[PDB]
Amino acid sequence: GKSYPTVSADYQKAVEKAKKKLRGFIAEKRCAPLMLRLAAMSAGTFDKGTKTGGPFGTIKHPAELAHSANNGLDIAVRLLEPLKAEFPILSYADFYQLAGVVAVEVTGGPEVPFHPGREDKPEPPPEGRLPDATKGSDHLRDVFGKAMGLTDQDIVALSGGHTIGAAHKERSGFEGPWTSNPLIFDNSYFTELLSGEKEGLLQLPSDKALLSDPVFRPLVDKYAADEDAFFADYAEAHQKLSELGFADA
Amino acid sequence: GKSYPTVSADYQKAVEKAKKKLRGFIAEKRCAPLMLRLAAMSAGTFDKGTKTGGPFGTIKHPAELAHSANNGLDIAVRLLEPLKAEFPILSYADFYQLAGVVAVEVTGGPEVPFHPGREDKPEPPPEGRLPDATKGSDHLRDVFGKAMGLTDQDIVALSGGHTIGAAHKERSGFEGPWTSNPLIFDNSYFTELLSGEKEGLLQLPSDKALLSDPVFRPLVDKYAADEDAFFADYAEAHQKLSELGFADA
Ligand code: HEM
Ligand code: HEM
Ligand SMILES: [K+]
Ligand SMILES: [K+]
Repeated sequence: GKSYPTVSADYQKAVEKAKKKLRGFIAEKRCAPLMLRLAAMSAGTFDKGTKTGGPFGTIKHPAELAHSANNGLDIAVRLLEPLKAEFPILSYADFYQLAGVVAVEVTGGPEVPFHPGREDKPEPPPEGRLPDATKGSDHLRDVFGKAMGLTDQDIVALSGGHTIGAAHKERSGFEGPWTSNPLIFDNSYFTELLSGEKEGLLQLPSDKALLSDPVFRPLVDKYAADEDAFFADYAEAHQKLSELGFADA
Repeated sequence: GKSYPTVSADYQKAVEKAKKKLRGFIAEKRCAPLMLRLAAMSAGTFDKGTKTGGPFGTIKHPAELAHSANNGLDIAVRLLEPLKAEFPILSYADFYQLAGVVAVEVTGGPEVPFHPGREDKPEPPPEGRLPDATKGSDHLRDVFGKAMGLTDQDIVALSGGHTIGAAHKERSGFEGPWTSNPLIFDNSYFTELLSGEKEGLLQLPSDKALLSDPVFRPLVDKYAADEDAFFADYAEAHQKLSELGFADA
């Protein structure tokens, strides 16, 4: 149900050049997880009923923010600002979603389709829309399903975004990587989740909730057994997330 | 542009009986200003663009709240709770707006028309929608005009709600009554505003802003000279406020 806007050839050229620059920058700076989180969090403020929030450039340097546990988003936007300045024609909204797409790609993840044309709108979303790491399956459905409009499949696949990166005690309070290879986009998140707690590795209560739900659990099993299937569902879910409220939502 | 819902005869009977009970209670308890503020603040959270917030029972005992400077709303709902319990058929939304209407009437104000049928909806509005007493004319238009959808005339007339009551240093931080007769609904708010500061009396920066605006100021002058005209415009504005998002907004 999407109808993507037309952008100029010059806009399209800037998207391609920015995509390359983002690859090199993100790879060199080792900041893929931070960038994926920035993109996903920006997009995740969308509420379908009111059609407010979503990936529309509302988070930017200097952030903003406020918003806690969390923290780190401020660093991400500052890191990207010099690069963004090289592409004044691009909206911040597009730039940050493209960074998220690139973050998945340069860590070896699937190639998430990207369509340009998001407009930067004046007011940021209200707070309290982000998921709470201490809560469970009902809460996940409230946030990703009732508010964002994503499916149960999307919830499990997107949770696999935790396959890269780590929590920090000075940010959320949780601490450490979900995986033994936290710069490699793979299905290890699901394998580690299944095998229970392991020293050095993190599981949020929100991750564990996937294990006890009769719909989520079989997907966790599927993804743990089949990385190709995880990649396919992940790319579909990330694309939908990145396009919430855009070109029809 | 209103189409009021049908309510049962029993509902209508409860409205009439509650209205009488509210008169006696509010008069005896000397809480008209607190009740007017409760009604007006509840209604004032409405945002026309998203059709969220408004007078829909979202503030209630035990409050809730949070929301500061402010404070006092908690007292108001607790005060009304035993009376509300005598009218289980009425929505809290209707009950609180009726209390606001009665508050104006028992202090000698105009008779604001009341239509029943507001439904109590699950989620409270987001915060930050209430007006800031330290700000000026542009801010008032942002809040009452852009968000609520009220006119410049409505803004000045409704500001006259300050003709009853007082600020408290432990609540907002401001202190004292706007008028020498703070339980009498009259046009004294405008007279005191015009005459400048007087010992014992309060003026918020938001009140003073009415004086410097080329649209607001002539209305302040008009209301100060003609209480009948103030009453007419006030009743119109209070009715609109009390019905935001209801029966079409
Ligand atoms: C399902 C609900 C989710 C919850 C409760 C949640 C919560 C969290 C928390 C608490 C952190 C730690 C932040 C810190 O301390 O630095 C974090 C980090 C992260 N999140 Fe999630 N998140 C969720 C969904 C997602 C989604 C859908 C994605 C992307 C598809 C994502 C991507 C990431 C990444 C990559 C990190 C690592 C950040 C870094 O390494 O600095 N998360 N998340
Ligand atoms: C125009 C923007 C407005 C601002 C900035 C504002 C601000 C305030 C503040 C700071 C207080 C003092 C609270 C305390 O310390 O106890 C107050 C009280 C009050 N407000 Fe307003 N208000 C506004 C509009 C209105 C409207 C539209 C109404 C009703 C029609 C209203 C009715 C009242 C009443 C009756 C009180 C006295 C409360 C008491 O005596 O406890 N106000 N307001
Ligand atoms: K990994
Ligand atoms: K008065």
